[PDB]
Amino acid sequence: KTVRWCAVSEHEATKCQSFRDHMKSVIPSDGPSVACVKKASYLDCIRAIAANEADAVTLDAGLVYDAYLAPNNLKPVVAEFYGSKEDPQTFYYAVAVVKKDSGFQMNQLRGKKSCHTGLGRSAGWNIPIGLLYCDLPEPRKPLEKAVANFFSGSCAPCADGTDFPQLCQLCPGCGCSTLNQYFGYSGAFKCLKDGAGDVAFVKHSTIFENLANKADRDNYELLCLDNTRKPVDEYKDCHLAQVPSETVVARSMGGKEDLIWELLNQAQEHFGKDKSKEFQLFSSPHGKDLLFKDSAHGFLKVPPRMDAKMYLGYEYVTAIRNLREGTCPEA
Ligand SMILES: [Fe+3]
Repeated sequence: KTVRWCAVSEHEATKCQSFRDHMKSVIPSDGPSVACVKKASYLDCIRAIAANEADAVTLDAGLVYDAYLAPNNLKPVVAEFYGSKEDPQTFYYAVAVVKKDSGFQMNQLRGKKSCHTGLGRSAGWNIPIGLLYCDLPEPRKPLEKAVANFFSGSCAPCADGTDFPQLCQLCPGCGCSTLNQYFGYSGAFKCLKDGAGDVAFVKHSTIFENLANKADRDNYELLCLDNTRKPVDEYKDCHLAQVPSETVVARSMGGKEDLIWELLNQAQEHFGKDKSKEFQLFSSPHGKDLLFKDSAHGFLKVPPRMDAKMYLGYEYVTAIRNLREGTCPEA
């Protein structure tokens, strides 16, 4: 009863190893176990699982779309939840963080340098670019090029740096792993902090995860859709959108989902939020959001009938779909 977890590169690899070793000490020998398979990007993890080389990997809802597509055909099986065990949230808010006093508003993002969690991810890409692409007087709608031209240099992890070097200007190569310091929610944040980009498309918990003190966080703001700015504390009324939970995907058939649930259930039971000091499934000295998001507080089993589209919902799938085809209101 072994679940082959897909770690994306070194840090994740290291956490996966500790995840395997610590589970071995709390799970009876006849229980689920963790086998660590290391890959270079989430995409490879998707391909590996589809090829029956790995069994599970956690993906942002946006990337759940990709995993679904044939010949992958993966499905969401266990979702992460946030907030607290006492008030679980299977969603989060996409926010546009900026430094206080940088002056620009949402409508003045053109020519700025942007930091994205990753190409095709909910908060760092789908939401912001979605609300942006069609308003573009410019019909360079094959997205990447249009975005590369809209902003004056960015970091969009997993974007093809060869065709669009503009998209990797802030993080040369657009590394698609935590080895790239500007990867993910917190990487995109560092990109802003360091002053490499003017804005960071991340989530409502991101700043709180990186800045322990209100005084420092006070030097940042959120860009609201009505072209005004709000304090990072007020994301409820200043966020770009509410997006679905990141989730663990598996093969639609022979995915070992049940075994996956067990592993993760028992895992949260022993090393969930604030359970143990010897191991934390939701944090690591090796980095942020390795394997699972630090903001997650546990997991929820996805209903058996749910395929990726039912999970993402009609509007999001349609949006992602139009996004990738540049389908815009009118034509
Ligand atoms: Fe996300």
